[PDB]
Amino acid sequence: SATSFFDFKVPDGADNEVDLSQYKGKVVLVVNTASKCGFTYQYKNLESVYQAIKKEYPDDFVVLGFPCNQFGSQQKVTFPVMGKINVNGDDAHPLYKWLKKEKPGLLGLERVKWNFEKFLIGRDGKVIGRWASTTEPEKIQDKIIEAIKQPAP
Amino acid sequence: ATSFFDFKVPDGADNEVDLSQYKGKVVLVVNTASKCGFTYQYKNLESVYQAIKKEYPDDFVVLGFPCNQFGKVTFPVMGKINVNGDDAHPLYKWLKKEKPGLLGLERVKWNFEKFLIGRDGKVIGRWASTTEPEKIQDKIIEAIKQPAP
Repeated sequence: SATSFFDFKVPDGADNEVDLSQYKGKVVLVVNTASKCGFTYQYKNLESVYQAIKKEYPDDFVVLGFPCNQFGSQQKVTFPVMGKINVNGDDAHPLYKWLKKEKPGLLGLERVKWNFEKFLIGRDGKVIGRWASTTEPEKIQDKIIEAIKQPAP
Repeated sequence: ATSFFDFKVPDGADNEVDLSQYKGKVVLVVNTASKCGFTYQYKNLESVYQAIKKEYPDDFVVLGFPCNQFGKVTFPVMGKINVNGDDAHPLYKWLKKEKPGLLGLERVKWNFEKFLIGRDGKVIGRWASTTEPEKIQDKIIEAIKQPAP
């Protein structure tokens, strides 16, 4: 809908508002992280893909983690981790309402199923990829690097 | 003791399958849809299977049992069986009374109810069709770190 990812604003951890246009023209991987601890091997893998591509392409690529408490039933990272948000429901942060419409999940299902679904933002700000929690960040790596070799508009 | 691993079941070609061939492994049992057009649940399950499969290759088996009583993956799919009634396969008669449903109700209510078997062959968990496979990974990986009897 002619909107671009870099049109959005989000809260960082300190509940201060971050403007996503500060990342304009970069490749962004958006991931909803667990509010609760105990997912060390997925933080490790996302920290690992982020160190890798940081070496090859410094400043080309940012990972934004967004904590989410919505996936629980009744591990150090260096990429920016943001304020806590809802990814689902009518209360979902406007950013995630856009991400979900722009790139529906499997069979068109728009809801995020679990923690650690990933969206890939190209330099132009369109969603170029969505991967389930079961996909390993290392399989996005070649899609990231293709987004990086692409010029911004 | 009667263990999950004592049972035989029919495979797709209705050959005898002995569950003993999986003895000492962690097994998730899911009654699958008969008719076509339930693709969300198959791909979702396969997706959790390929995951655990890469973390712990060979520890974890998903077993799908088609069932017509209600209304492409890599894990084994078995012969068609009845899950409820007097006509239920012995394995589901067993699984049901071992791990009853929400308020003691033992029948399977819809497609894709999931039973988790520990390395000791006893049922450690039961989830209905409303629960996502991604929510089960915790209890599967916990059972995999557990040693067999």
